[PDB]
Amino acid sequence: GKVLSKIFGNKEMRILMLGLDAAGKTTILYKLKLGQSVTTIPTVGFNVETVTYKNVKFNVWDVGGQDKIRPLWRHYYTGTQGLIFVVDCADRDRIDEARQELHRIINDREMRDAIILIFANKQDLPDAMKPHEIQEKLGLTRIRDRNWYVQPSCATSGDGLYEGLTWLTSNYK
Ligand SMILES: Nc1nc2c(ncn2[C@@H]2O[C@H](COP(=O)(O)OP(=O)(O)O)[C@@H](O)[C@H]2O)c(=O)[nH]1
Ligand SMILES: [N+]
Repeated sequence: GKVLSKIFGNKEMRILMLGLDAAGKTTILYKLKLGQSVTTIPTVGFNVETVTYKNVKFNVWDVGGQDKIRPLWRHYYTGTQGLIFVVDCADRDRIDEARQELHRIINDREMRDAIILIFANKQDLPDAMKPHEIQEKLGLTRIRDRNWYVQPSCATSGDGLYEGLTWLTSNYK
């Protein structure tokens, strides 16, 4: 509200918020009070949520699906200026799949200039990977071509969310 109003203002931005299922995307939106959305289903089993806030638009969907739906993802790339990629830091077994999904998205032709915010989510859970190991595990340390940042978060209690969004808004072009 007053916080979102100060961070976003009347700024115009097109943002994707992606991550594997269970990473914490729905919780992040509920915590920011972005309770309403519009669902589109471009093919059975592929659900997209779109949230508008003033001159901001988010598109949100789970990655990690069937390979055959990957062509449909690029319908959402044109004009996208910010990618928010949400990672469950307690799920050590799927970090390599999250790495491969991320690099698949940012290597698309139409995604060459989006900056990358990582939410390193679920920092409160037993033996969650820390921001600095997430940097290495997601292969970010080797990305020299663009600006990126890893924000530790606990989406259930709201920690790190406003800090992450302040990075994104201050760095987007
Ligand atoms: N402990 C903990 N659980 C979280 C956190 N964020 C999300 N969750 C839980 O993880 C599950 C998946 O979250 P959800 O928002 O549905 O993920 P989505 O599938 O990406 O939308 C739910 O049970 C959330 O409450 C967090 O930071 N800490
Ligand atoms: N979700």
